[PDB]
Amino acid sequence: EQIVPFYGKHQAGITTAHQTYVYFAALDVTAKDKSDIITLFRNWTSLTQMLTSGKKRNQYLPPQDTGESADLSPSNLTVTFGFGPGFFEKDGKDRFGLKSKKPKHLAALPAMPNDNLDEKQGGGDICIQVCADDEQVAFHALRNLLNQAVGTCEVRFVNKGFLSGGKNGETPRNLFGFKDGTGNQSTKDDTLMNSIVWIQSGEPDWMTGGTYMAFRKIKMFLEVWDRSSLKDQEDTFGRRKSSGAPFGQKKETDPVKLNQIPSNSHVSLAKSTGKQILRRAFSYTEGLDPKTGYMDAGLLFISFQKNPDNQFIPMLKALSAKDALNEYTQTIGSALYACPGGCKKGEYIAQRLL
Amino acid sequence: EQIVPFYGKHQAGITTAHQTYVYFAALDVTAKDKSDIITLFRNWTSLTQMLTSGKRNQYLPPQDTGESADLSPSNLTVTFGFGPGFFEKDGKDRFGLKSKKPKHLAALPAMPNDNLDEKQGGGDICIQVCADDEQVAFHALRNLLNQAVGTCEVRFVNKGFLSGGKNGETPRNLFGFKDGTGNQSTKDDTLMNSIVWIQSGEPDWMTGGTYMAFRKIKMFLEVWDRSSLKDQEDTFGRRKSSGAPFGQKKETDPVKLNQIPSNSHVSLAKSTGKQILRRAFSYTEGLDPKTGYMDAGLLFISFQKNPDNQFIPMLKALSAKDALNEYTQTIGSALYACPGGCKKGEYIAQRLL
Ligand code: HEM
Ligand code: HEM
Repeated sequence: EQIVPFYGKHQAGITTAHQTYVYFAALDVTAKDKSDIITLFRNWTSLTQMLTSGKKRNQYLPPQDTGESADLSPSNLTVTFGFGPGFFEKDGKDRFGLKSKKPKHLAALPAMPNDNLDEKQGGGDICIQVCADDEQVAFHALRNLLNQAVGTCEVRFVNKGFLSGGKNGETPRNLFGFKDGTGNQSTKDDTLMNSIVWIQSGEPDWMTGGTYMAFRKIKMFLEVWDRSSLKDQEDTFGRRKSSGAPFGQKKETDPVKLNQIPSNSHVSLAKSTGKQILRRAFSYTEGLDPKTGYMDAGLLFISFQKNPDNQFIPMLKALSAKDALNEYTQTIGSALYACPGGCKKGEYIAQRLL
Repeated sequence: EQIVPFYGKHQAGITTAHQTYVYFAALDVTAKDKSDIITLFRNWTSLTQMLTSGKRNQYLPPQDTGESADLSPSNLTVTFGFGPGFFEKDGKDRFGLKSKKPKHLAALPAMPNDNLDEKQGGGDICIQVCADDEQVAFHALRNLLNQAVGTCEVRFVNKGFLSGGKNGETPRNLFGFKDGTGNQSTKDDTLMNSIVWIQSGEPDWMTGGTYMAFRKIKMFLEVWDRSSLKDQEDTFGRRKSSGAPFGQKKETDPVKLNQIPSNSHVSLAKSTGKQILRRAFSYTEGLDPKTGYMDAGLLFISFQKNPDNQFIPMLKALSAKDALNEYTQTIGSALYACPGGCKKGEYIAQRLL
């Protein structure tokens, strides 16, 4: 029962229970003909469906499967696809006749204070989010999906993350030791998810049942953070580190009292925007940082909103300019993708290409 | 019941059951006084014992970074070793330990198909953090590395994974082959004492210890995935799906050497007549600049009581004629001497006194 359904009204991996491991990849389409892209997505639909279920010769041919996931369980594997702005208009030229179908809010995220964006660390035409409760299962799924795109796409970047939840179900803690996700509404609340995440109208029909996905690769200066006092740490966020409770409250789930937390507190500024998003982030570590000599670690920030201009960008502007966490963080990758709606069993992903 | 004992006759993490995740780090000692190193090892012993088992001033930084608070120890083990530079660095013996150097501790010989990065191998101290949860393991490494600031400088930090079968099958590496069939059973004390554990002939601090070989081997996943199934099985000498040697039925059947290729990986290794305890992990590190492909490979880690007799012969054989050379390139190399176990009232490598 470790299988997450692939076909559905929405794509899996958004309101799906947060897995432990993620591989996050972005592709740039190198094919000139649109029919190559339809071929891509057709084989991706077939492969993803095989990978997300338990579906398991000519010795002179390559094996159709790389093989490292053979004895493993699906471990709640989900794969989520999205389109960046470059898929519809690249350098002003709309190369596949899709400019008339561009999502209404799909564009590069605005530059923000404290940005240190690496251009090849964000963007892309296609993004693939592979989530699973086992890293080998997840890398295996991404590896075999990327192999299908050779000749059609060029891999732009590949990110890799983790986020462990509590043994008794406690909110998972990020690399600063604070629980991450209390502020999210319940993914089992259909009304709120339809109000925060899922699109019903106002978009091209392929976005119905879809959403927007924001990606920010945020470096976390662990060495500076670990020298900061516990009180300094609790004051940057506005919650007690151990319990995850707001200031002046008892438990994690008590409501936030804004007049009880600092003005430049992370939670204060975000909740003060009046907007909500669905945060589904993962932590990352990447060895040492050259010239820095410290652990290169941080957060792969991923959130889903039906209107990023109303829900995400106001929060980004607020946090970018005034935020105690900026003292310990620097965003180095940025991207916004449009996720199509779900895939019915007889169709292929994003079948608006026809 | 997810706890691996830290105190013992040997260090944990060598013959201990292979966990899923590893963080592998190497440090260079920047401290000039040997007593700063003794302090470091004491606090490392104290912290490690708290970390590997289950375990107040808001104005001070937290003594624990906290991200593992709600997690199980998940068989966390931490294993320590010393590189050659700890005993003699640039001709200088910096801590009066040259008279205590292990007999077989030295940099590994340069090999054909080597492409070594100097800062991807070597080091004076190595720390191996293994656990069945990556967050648990990184947390253990993070807080151990925090205690070394001002005493050591971190040389490199590697990060790996290796998942075993849902029903206990041998874990498969990123080439899809079962990896570990050839190791003796780590529950055979007689075999482990003959392959891994040191009994005599070494300084007393190595009694119950071993040597640890580290080879960071890049795996050209893109070349391998385009190769025929015949190329893949012929490079190893075992069937990919079953893990069986050629002309044999099951994975654990003995290898028939006259039925696998001469330059086969299993042929060359088995032909040395030597054995080691292989405890490796797979790694992935994003894309490779200039290559544009997945940067992945194997963190080769193995334990031998005599690297000059057991490991170096196998390296020479494989370096020259291994069919795996077509899909792999070693980019990091290191050999560490791991001290023996730690009794409850002592600290790691207490021979420093
Ligand atoms: C390294 C980067 C970040 C870290 C470590 C971090 C951590 C946290 C923590 C500990 C909380 C409080 C617990 C919770 O509500 O889950 C929180 C809340 C929140 N964060 Fe972040 N966060 C980061 C980046 C961001 C970014 C980039 C955004 C938006 C652009 C964002 C939006 C929010 C929101 C909306 C909340 C909930 C506010 C509420 O309670 O109503 N976070 N974050
Ligand atoms: C990317 C690098 C490597 C890969 C993918 C790899 C993989 C494998 C595989 C699939 C086997 C057969 C199953 C088994 O016996 O466990 C094997 C056997 C073995 N390999 Fe490796 N290996 C690599 C590097 C090395 C290195 C660097 C050494 C030694 C310097 C080594 C020594 C051995 C030994 C001793 C055996 C068992 C021989 C026997 O069957 O008696 N391997 N390896």
